[PDB]
Amino acid sequence: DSTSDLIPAPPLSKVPLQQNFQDNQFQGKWYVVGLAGNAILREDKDPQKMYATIYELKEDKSYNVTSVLFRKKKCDYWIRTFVPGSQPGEFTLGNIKSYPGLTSYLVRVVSTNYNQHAMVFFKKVSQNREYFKITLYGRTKELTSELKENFIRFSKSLGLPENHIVFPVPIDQCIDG
Ligand SMILES: O=C(NCCCN(CCCCN(CCCNC(=O)c1cccc(=O)n1O)C(=O)c1cccc(=O)n1O)C(=O)c1cccc(=O)n1O)c1cccc(=O)n1O
Ligand SMILES: [Cl-]
Ligand SMILES: [Sm+3]
Repeated sequence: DSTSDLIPAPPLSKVPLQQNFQDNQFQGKWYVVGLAGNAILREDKDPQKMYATIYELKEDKSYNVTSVLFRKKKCDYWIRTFVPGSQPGEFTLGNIKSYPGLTSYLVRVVSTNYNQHAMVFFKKVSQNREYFKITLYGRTKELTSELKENFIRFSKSLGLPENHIVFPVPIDQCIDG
């Protein structure tokens, strides 16, 4: 039982796809340097900590995707599969049936230069609620003001105000491995 009110997901036509996406070059570790979405809310109290996400390309060209978070004084590891979707750089979540309430989960790589930064769009329908976010990934924990301004501009183009954009605080626990 619940009530919630969400900013509507944008149409996919507003979400670019990285041209000539290179699945091998996207592999390895990325830090989550920025997050924006309709369930992201900037909170001065308990600021969001940076986490890292590792993409490994499998034989069948799916990704094993592992996020590492520091929570309650320990490293917490979330492992899932991204299955290639309708075009290069687009994916859906593998094994959707295994996640209660989940009916769709879409990933689109918007832009990346592979060796410094990426922006990736996610849309999920869970218990019939449509959540979306944009993740700004960096190969390092810092990115330029330019890249952050680009991220903010892109987020706003998808109907997100500034208070639904956060920049997780760099940490050293867990994510330096
Ligand atoms: O709105 C979104 N995110 C902002 C709020 C995140 N959050 C607060 C943080 C929670 C902490 N965890 C989750 C870590 C564990 N994860 C999961 O066992 C998981 C299983 C199945 C689907 C799924 O999505 N998750 O996360 C992250 O920090 C984390 C890290 C890396 C990737 C990732 O996805 N998450 O969440 C939520 O509780 C939340 C609310 C609504 C939808 C949703 O998916 N999540 O995770 C969102 C929109 C569209 C796709 C999507 O995956 N997300 O998370
Ligand atoms: Cl992630
Ligand atoms: Sm999630």
